[PDB]
Amino acid sequence: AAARGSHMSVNVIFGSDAGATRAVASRIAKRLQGRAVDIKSATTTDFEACSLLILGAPTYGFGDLQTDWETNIDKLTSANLAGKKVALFGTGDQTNYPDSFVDAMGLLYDHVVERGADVVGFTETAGYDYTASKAERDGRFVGLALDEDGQSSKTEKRITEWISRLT
Amino acid sequence: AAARGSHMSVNVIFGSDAGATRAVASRIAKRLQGRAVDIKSATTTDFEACSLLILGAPTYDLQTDWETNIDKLTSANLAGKKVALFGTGVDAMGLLYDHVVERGADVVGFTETAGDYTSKARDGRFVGLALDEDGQSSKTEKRITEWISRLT
Ligand SMILES: Cc1cc2nc3c(=O)[nH]c(=O)nc-3n(C[C@H](O)[C@H](O)[C@H](O)COP(=O)(O)O)c2cc1C
Ligand SMILES: Cc1cc2nc3c(=O)[nH]c(=O)nc-3n(C[C@H](O)[C@H](O)[C@H](O)COP(=O)(O)O)c2cc1C
Repeated sequence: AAARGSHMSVNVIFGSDAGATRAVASRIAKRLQGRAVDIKSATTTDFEACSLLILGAPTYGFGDLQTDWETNIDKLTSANLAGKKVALFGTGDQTNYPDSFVDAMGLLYDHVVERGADVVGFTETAGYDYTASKAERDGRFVGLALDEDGQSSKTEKRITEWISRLT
Repeated sequence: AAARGSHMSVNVIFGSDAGATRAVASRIAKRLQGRAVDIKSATTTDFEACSLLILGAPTYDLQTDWETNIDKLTSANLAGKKVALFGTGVDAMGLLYDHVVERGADVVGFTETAGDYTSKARDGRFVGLALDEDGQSSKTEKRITEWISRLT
């Protein structure tokens, strides 16, 4: 008999190569009493069997999704998300990639919207120095944008204010 | 935020006409820290989002609610999943047993035939917890305790 993993019906599905997005996912999962699930081992049940789904991904390659998200994208595109509450967060580097800042979060946004999800947790782009971002929609990010490389001093406040808006 | 419903990853999906299987499924769920879900309102998520799935059914043949909603079973991925069965009463437990082994499930929780009948539920033993709330009601608490010990 294995535990469900958390008390609340919140699944935080993440990808990570160097551990930065993985640690942020655990921080989000703790405050929402949810499960942190790596997209490498995630199933479509992890996408479907939750009242609040949160997807997080860093941007790698050439403005692409993290490789595990790219490979396992079928688990998302085959998941029933119509009318389901979904939030997103992205890790990025606006100093070294100002023209592809947290683009992976924008790519996740197009996927969940394609599956009919109701996305919440839009944030503002005010305190960011970047030229282009696929996560930007009319002066707003489609989710929580974090920069653990050149702006990690603001991550705690950004997560704190973002979390309280998802409940 | 919505609670998942239980601490342990155990889903007890049952059918009931007169409330006997419903009280048993609720008791089994409380002992195993699981959720009890009626097949009438169960979803495919209820069948797949658990490490231990438990199916209960009365015999009337398979209870009509299970038959009408049997697609929730046949359309769920149970390959390699731990599934146990209980039956109130012959037994529709065997008809449900044939459904889950088709889906590639790993059935656990077999019981012995100790303690009067002439039963589709194999190889000299029961495919699950056989219960009789019409004459052996007081013993049910014991057979559940032994059944839970075999699952934990
Ligand atoms: C090869 C490479 C390409 C990157 N491309 C981008 C990019 O296009 N946009 C961005 O915002 N960050 C980009 N980054 C920064 C990472 O997304 C950032 O460091 C992130 O926090 C890494 O998360 P992880 O440690 O969980 O893998 C890139 C990093 C590397 C190494
Ligand atoms: C019309 C009818 C037929 C039944 N047929 C069987 C049967 O074939 N085998 C059996 O073990 N019990 C049989 N029973 C007993 C019920 O399965 C038993 O009372 C059960 O606990 C009822 O569950 P429920 O109250 O949740 O509907 C039958 C009961 C009725 C009323």
